[PDB]
Amino acid sequence: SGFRKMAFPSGKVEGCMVQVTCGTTTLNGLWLDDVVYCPRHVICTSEDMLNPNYEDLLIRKSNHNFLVQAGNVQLRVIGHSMQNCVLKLKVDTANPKTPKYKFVRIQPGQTFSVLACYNGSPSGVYQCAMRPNFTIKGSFLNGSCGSVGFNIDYDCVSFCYMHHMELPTGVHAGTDLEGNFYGPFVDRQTAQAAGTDTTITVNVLAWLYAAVINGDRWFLNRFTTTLNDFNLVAMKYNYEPLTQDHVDILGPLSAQTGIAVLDMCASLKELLQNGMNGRTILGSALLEDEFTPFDVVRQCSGVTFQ
Amino acid sequence: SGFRKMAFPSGKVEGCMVQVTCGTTTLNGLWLDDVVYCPRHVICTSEDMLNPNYEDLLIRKSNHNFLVQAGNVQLRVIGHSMQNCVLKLKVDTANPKTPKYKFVRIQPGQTFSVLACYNGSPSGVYQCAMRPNFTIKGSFLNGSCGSVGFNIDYDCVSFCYMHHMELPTGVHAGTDLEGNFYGPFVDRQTAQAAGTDTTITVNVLAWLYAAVINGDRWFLNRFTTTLNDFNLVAMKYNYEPLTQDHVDILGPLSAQTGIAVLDMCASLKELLQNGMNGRTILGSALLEDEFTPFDVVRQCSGVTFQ
Ligand SMILES: *C(=N)[C@@H](NC(=O)[C@@H]1[C@@H]2[C@H](CN1C(=O)[C@@H](NC(=O)C(F)(F)F)C(C)(C)C)C2(C)C)c1cncc2cccc(F)c12
Ligand SMILES: *C(=N)[C@@H](NC(=O)[C@@H]1[C@@H]2[C@H](CN1C(=O)[C@@H](NC(=O)C(F)(F)F)C(C)(C)C)C2(C)C)c1cncc2cccc(F)c12
Repeated sequence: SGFRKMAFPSGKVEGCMVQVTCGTTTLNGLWLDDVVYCPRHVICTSEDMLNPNYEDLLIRKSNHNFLVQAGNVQLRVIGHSMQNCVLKLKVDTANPKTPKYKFVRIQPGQTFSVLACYNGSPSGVYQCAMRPNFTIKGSFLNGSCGSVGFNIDYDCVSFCYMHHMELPTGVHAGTDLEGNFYGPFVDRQTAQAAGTDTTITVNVLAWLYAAVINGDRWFLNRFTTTLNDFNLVAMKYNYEPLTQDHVDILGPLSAQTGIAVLDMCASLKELLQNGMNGRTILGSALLEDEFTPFDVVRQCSGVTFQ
Repeated sequence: SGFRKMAFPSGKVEGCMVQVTCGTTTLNGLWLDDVVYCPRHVICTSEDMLNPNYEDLLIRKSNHNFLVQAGNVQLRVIGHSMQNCVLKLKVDTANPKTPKYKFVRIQPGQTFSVLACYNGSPSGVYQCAMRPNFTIKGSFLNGSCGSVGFNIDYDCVSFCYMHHMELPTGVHAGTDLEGNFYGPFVDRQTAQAAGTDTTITVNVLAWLYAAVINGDRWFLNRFTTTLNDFNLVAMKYNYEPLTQDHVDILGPLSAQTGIAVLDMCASLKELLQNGMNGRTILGSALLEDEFTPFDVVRQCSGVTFQ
């Protein structure tokens, strides 16, 4: 038992991180087979970064303008192209550590692991959720651009995020690995800002089930509620609506604990209306919404990855 | 910016995990050079686990009683011995993925990364602290014994923990890699229980500095206090004493933020006496004590590891 913010083992991704330099800018790239993926804003100067025409900027670049460092070994760049907001740098060596992989795009409310990197060197791993407003609450400093987010399905790495920028509130924005931004953000210096967020209701319910599995039961009650009446309370507290599909997804956790989904909804309603009155749930005095039902089953049942 | 519970990249440790089977028991081992380390209780039967004499139990074992699985490859065991509460299984192949490593023992209040494993296969990575009562609040299921905790110093893995058991409150106990238990726990089924814990004061102060660095300032005040008068309040709230050495260790964070250590102590006193009044700090409604000053500097300044 116990319940932790748990990331996937990062080894398979560590073997893919490289350093990409163009001009005076250094950031991280992802080396898979003979291609290195990195944010296209690597080619921008400080004054380019204001209002850039990336097609113009890239046509003025040459293969030799891109220095790629794979540990302490040069990679020779033999081609370059732009795909949406990422650059694809063709190199003359296929990464011998290429894992099996997929490029997937995730949904708000889904989670993933982030391998924070600097100068092509991994520094730490942590778990994030894609917020409903398409930002992530990451931990990123200067030089972290090009770090990637991913999930692992058994032996296959599903890359879902590459880091591009920090918004003024300290949250983070980036793209999928096809270079398409999550949310209404652009790789150019505007006054862009996150905009309103909501709490991920189905995840809060999953985490309440995790708590019951780990012996926290004080918030339970004999009460129940209807889905419609629950959603009336959810909207009032900036929670997003609970669908019948969410209820179905919570089925296994409901069966394991013997607590019907709509009963756990009744418990959530009371927590929203009354607060916690000095008590905690799984070491938190807040309702936690960055664990999916899958994350809870993974950790309160025990699947590995090879 | 941002602040996350961040673990070290796990790749170097993933390459060392193997599966160890003896009789009907399967657990994890750590393969370094030509030795595999695992909990000695692997050799116990269910009824052995009650009150065992490990010297007797081990003399009745043979090399061939130990099956070691390195992925999908047999390792032949060519010797076995006991060192305190761990077994050392000599094998006929040195692990080609052995990183540079050290066996270190950590202090209560220090942090480390845990690579949770099952059947020799890594499943997730997360960050823990050694509690003052020598337990860790981990996330571990059946089969997780032999999973290890570690820190990374630059390119060198300092192994500090191997998992042995879950206590009745759901917290976890284990040994250093010399097989010496952290705390007053034994690898045999008694009624042993965690016993009283305290909050790690210097870590709470470090995390308050992290919050200031990330723009949370509402808890600051013009107030100050003396170390002696602070420690009077700390003891009343089950916080452990703050020493002059802790104050010195917080020096860099104090200089970076311009907030004197004893001023931040005054802020902590008020938070302990008044609570937070509906507000949060770095996404928490509790005072967090599992980040060390080093963890804060690492994440709010940005060191990598190669
Ligand atoms: C990546 N290493 C770095 N981010 C960028 O280089 C990124 C690119 C231009 C500036 N920028 C960026 O994040 C801006 N933010 C904005 O322009 C925004 F508010 F989002 F609109 C700041 C430098 C002011 C943070 C692009 C294309 C926008 C990066 C990544 N992660 C965290 C960082 C923290 C601090 C400084 C950085 F440069 C950071
Ligand atoms: C490791 N895979 C497993 N733990 C053990 O096998 C461990 C060894 C005997 C029983 N045991 C153990 O953790 C007991 N706990 C106790 O005896 C205690 F309360 F600590 F005194 C329980 C099986 C009742 C949990 C030894 C030498 C004590 C293990 C590891 N981590 C989590 C687990 C959760 C559930 C079941 C396990 F077997 C767990």
